Amino acid sequence: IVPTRELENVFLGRCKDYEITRYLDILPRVRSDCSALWKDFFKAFSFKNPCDLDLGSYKDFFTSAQQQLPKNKVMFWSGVYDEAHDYANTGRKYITLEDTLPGYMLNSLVWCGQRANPGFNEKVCPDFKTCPVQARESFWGMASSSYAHSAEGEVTYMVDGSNPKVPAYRPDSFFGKYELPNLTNKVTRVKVIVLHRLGEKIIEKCGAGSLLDLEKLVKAKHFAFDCVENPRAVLFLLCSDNPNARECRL
Amino acid sequence: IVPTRELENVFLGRCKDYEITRYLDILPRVRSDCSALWKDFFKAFSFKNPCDLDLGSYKDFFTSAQQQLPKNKVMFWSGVYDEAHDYANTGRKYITLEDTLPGYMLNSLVWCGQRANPGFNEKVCPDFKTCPVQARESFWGMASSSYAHSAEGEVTYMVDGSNPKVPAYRPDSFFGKYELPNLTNKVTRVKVIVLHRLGEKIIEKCGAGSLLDLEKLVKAKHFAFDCVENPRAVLFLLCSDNPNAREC
Repeated sequence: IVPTRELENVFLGRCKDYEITRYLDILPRVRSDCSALWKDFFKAFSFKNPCDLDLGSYKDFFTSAQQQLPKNKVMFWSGVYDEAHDYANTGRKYITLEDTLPGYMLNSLVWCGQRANPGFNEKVCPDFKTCPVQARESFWGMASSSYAHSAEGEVTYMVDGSNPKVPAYRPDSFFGKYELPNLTNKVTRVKVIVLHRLGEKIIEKCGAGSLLDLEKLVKAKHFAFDCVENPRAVLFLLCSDNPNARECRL
Repeated sequence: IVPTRELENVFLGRCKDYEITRYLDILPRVRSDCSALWKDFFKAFSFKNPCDLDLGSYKDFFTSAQQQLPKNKVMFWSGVYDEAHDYANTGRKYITLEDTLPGYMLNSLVWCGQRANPGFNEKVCPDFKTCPVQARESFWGMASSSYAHSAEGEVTYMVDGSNPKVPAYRPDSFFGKYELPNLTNKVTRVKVIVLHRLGEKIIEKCGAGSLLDLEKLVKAKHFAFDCVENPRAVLFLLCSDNPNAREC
């Protein structure tokens, strides 16, 4: 995979832009300056092998880049990137990880280290599977954990429930591994929104399959649990894209 | 106004991230370097009094910032910012000016030149102390015209039609003064979408008033014309934020 060109710059520019202009109302600014944020990020993967990472490689970056999150606005999504980010609305309805400083700066970027100077590879990064999961999940799983760990109030998990190959709730999913295990008792309630993609076949129901295994685990973890499938606001959102869908007549 | 802090870095940074990571499948990359774009931009205003600008001050910047726009996707809006952009969907359904290189970069940024070094004022800019309107409209007036001018195929103009105090179509606005006028012969149909806010009064309507003048005007221009009020899709996007609504 050819990595992001001018990572230093893209990173520093997404950081300045965010700093001076992004979720001014919504999120808090971080206290570290962009360059400090760069040393910590860079010191995490540089001069090592590309697959030479584990969950704790970016600890220092996340400690520096972590913002206190707005009460009851936190949202986790799974299998519904657009629907979930379209619904959260830029921090308006909710905040997703990609609205937080770290999610914003590194979202979609490809980077990897190497031992030789410059300290990182700007020509080629190894593919997926090549690396072990924790080297593969070193950055984003750590971002979720840090993010899940900062949630307070009701927490929302929007999920795909019209997929016959991937159940709404899975243990070995970022949610089952990084986000739910990291929810602190500042968290009061896990609200799940099941997404039934218009047109298609309904696979997951609340109070039924893995949404039932999740229901019990959540309460076992002492949080309250609410589940809804295609609530109206998400349905209209979904209809906007497919007006002429039967679910959308009126 | 208090002007943007660290303009050069916000500009250069919004530029680099756009060039390298934004709209990769929606809009082409401009050939000019971001340092060249800054030079052309800075040149337009630095070391002049903030009111010393006219619609040709940024010619160069816009000439360099200009992207070929996808056919039939160009949308112009008025009074319905959030709705139009939500509707457009960051360039997927329609592309707005805020999605192009120049609107993406200077969007929401405030800045002003001054004669004294270093040429621009980071401490304060005029608001109530108003300059002629062409100074006042130097950047965005030119951004709107260069953009209207690169449009091809269908062009959509989303307007608000539930505001007594201000009408849908007025030649006194950007679409009248900058947009519609520069629409080229590559354009073909001007599709109007009137946005009647949920739970408010239909002030404006298609076929009547402003919408009707604007109609003759397009027809004069020799463009096909079209007008819709709260199309389904728009109405659903409205409902999303007001599921509970007579209309929903």
